[PDB]
Amino acid sequence: KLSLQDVAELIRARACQRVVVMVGAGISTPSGIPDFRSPGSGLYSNLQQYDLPYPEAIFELPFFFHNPKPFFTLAKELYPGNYKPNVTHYFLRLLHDKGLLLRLYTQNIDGLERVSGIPASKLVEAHGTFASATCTVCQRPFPGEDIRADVMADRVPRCPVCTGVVKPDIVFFGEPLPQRFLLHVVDFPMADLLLILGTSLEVEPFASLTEAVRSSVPRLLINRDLVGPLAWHPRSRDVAQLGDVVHGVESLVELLGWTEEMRDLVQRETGKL
Ligand SMILES: Nc1ncnc2c1ncn2[C@@H]1O[C@H](COP(=O)(O)OP(=O)(O)OC[C@H]2O[C@H](O)[C@H](O)[C@@H]2O)[C@@H](O)[C@H]1O
Ligand SMILES: NC(=O)[C@H]1CCCc2c1[nH]c1ccc(Cl)cc21
Ligand SMILES: [Zn+2]
Repeated sequence: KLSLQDVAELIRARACQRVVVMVGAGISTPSGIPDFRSPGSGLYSNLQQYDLPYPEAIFELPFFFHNPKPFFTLAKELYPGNYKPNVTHYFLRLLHDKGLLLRLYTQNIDGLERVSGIPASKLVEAHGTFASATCTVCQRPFPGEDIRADVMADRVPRCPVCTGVVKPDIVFFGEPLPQRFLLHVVDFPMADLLLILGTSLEVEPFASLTEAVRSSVPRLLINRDLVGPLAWHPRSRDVAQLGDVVHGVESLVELLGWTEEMRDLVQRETGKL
């Protein structure tokens, strides 16, 4: 059984040099964005004011087509621009500056990976992005910034060509994943370390990606709980660092001897922000 120290030593040695990283909503709870499924604070448990047929409806296309207002009220609360990356996002950024990041796959739409300074070429926004938007009727694309003012002013954005409702290019639940996600079949066989942070690993095909790396590759989970294939299909090189994601990342960072360089980077990026 590998320890968190063994993993850090592998990384220090550059024995793991092509790190694939998978993240979900749990990496942004420290930034003030709720996840979905946490008791008490998760988005699922706080949607009564929207009077939905069931919680998941607010992120579903058929419901959106019936009544887009609940989605847009929520999106205004979640819209990028003032939330900041936290230590989790900066740790990933530091992996990238150290040339260790092969690819970062995120289920999040908050854009915080890009903000923390990871290049677009290193990211797969598997659930899309507010950076672009599409008419749901005529399919006309728009710059995501085109709908910002309406969303902030509590207006549903409308297509100036056909008047159809414009939606950010977010992947609503059970909608087709973006063409960029097709890189998973190139990246996962090349990974020599898989790091999984802040995701329940409930939602497919994303969760089965943990199984797509080589059996010899360590899979390090940094999360509140042991989840998904790491609970139900453990492999002998799995490591679990269970607890708050920021403390878990800081523990790894210290074992890496990167504490000072992180402190340095976070201070620098905060200033730029
Ligand atoms: N501060 C924290 N520290 C450690 N773990 C945390 C923290 N906060 C949350 N967690 C864990 O973080 C995990 C968050 O799990 P989920 O809420 O399902 O979010 P997702 O991103 O995996 O999947 C949501 C996909 O499902 C929807 O369809 C959308 O498409 C989403 O993209 C839980 O294990 C929490 O214990
Ligand atoms: N932090 C996040 O970006 C998370 C939590 C905020 C809402 C959200 C996230 N992921 C999503 C993926 C699809 C859709 Cl429709 C919504 C979300
Ligand atoms: Zn249109």
